[PDB]
Amino acid sequence: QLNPESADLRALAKHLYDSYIKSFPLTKAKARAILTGKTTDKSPFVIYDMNSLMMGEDEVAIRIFQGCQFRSVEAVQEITEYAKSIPGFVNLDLNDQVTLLKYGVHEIIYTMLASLMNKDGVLISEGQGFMTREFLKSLRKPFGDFMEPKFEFAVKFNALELDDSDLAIFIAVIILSGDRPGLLNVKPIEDIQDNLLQALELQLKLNHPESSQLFAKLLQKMTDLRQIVTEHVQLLQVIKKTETDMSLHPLLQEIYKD
Ligand SMILES: O=C(O)Cc1cc(I)c(Oc2cc(I)c(O)c(I)c2)c(I)c1
Repeated sequence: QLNPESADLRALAKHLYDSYIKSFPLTKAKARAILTGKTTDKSPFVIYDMNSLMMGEDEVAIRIFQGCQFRSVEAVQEITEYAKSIPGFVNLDLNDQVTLLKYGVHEIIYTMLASLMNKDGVLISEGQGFMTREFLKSLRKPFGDFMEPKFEFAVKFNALELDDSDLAIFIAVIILSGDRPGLLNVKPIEDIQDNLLQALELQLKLNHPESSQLFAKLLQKMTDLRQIVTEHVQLLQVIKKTETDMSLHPLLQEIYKD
């Protein structure tokens, strides 16, 4: 029924979507256009081997990773902006906020990375490039296996055929996780998330007539994520210990260590 309570939920869906569009330049809608040749906007350069990598650019493995950590950080900005737009979020203790975002960003990042991914590879540099999945593998060990798990996550996640409107609400649901280590006011965070979770369930029901237990099937991805993120850190521990010669951006090093 279209009661006042649902109306308010739909308002919450719309606010969140509008904020997401303002904070997130490359939306999934834009990405998929590019990826399907539907766009008439400039086609991206395709890094599929060493040659095309060098021509696109106008050690390798290390360069790519150091470029990704620069995006890894611009992303964390984007995210932070959006998180602040979530109703209730700023009216939380500033030390709960920093916590939710410390433990949350990476989940969001890999959620949204999936928007830029197909079977073949990933869009990069805000739509201007595309790096092939097989190429990111062919990177020398241990750098050959840091994305593979994200591509594995992405192909399953993308099967759900979530749109930007869905992902808006879902990303909020994650950020307001009521079980991050070192949370003072847990009751408020859970109270907002309850509200978001109602919003998301209703959004999904409306937007996905074909597919039941999607809401279910989505929340299960929250788990796949936390796993991916763990395994990513464990690799970063190995890399940091293998290649104690390169430099790891200090802001990531604050997040990763806890
Ligand atoms: O966690 C990790 O494995 C590291 C990582 C993080 C991001 I974020 C990536 O995705 C992008 C998206 C855009 I847009 C870019 O411009 C670039 I460079 C990388 C990739 I690949 C790898």
